[PDB]
Amino acid sequence: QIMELQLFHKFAQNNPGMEHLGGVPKGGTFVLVYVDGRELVRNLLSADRDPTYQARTEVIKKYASLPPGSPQELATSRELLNREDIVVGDFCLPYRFSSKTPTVSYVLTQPRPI
Amino acid sequence: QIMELQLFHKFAQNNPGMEHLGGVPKGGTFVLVYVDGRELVRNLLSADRDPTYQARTEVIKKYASLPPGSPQELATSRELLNREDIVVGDFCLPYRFSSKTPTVSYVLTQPRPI
Repeated sequence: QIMELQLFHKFAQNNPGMEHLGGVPKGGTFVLVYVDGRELVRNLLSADRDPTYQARTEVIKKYASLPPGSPQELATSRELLNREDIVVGDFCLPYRFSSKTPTVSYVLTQPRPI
Repeated sequence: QIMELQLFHKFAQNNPGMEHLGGVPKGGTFVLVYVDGRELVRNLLSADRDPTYQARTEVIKKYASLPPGSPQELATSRELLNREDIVVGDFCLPYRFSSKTPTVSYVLTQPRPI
């Protein structure tokens, strides 16, 4: 059960109601969604190697400043040669998980026709 | 003797005259020069990993085309994960540093009386 429930995007079939609002409510859960493959990642990252695409940060930084961060995080984030996976999206869901008090399923049968 | 004579760049002490022209004269000798190590290679290849460096290929391809190559060769060259040595320099010499064959020196038989 664990191999399939908590790993596939066919996890919504057990927990329907996922939506994209760009964040998380106070007390909800935040779901990241990714893919795999080296050739696929190399194809998806193609736009971030263009000189005309990269020039954008210098156009922005004339007027507005960006949040700072530790140098090691920024150093790790710039090595694009050996990468196996990439984040594609995120979804919102408005409730936390119990995580205790084990579950016992209760089964009912449907009535017989006449 | 060849453990020392034919390995170190102090091979010039027996064959002086090495020079860098970026090529080889017709009938000369082409000498490659390399350096060993894991840490050296990881440090030296640091520029070929950054995308601002990698953009040069795409931008220059607007106007001129590069020589052809088979896809697997370029796929293998791109890995750079486990490499122990790297070529650093090149030199020329004006003669053959021959090997791999004996000589023949065709001659004729002598006039013995009959």
